[PDB]
Amino acid sequence: EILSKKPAGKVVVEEVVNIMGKDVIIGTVESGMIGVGFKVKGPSGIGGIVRIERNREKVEFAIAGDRIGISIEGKIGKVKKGDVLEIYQT
Ligand SMILES: [Cl-]
Ligand SMILES: [Cl-]
Repeated sequence: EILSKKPAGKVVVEEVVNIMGKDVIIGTVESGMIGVGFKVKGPSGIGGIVRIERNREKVEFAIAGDRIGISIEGKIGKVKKGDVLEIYQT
């Protein structure tokens, strides 16, 4: 469940791949910011950010303009290239 009203950040999806059951999203933070543990509001589900990578490095958070890879726990539904995902700190 998402307990906040406004997103901490938004991510535009560049590529989506499913690998051994987990959704990995490649994309760029469009605004605000995201951190490990934040929640992803998808089309039909809410996911948790479990890991973020930027330039092949593990990072705890990312901000607008960062291009990143994201691992999500939870089934969030069908995400496609071009989707903009809302990310909530709680
Ligand atoms: Cl592209
Ligand atoms: Cl921005």
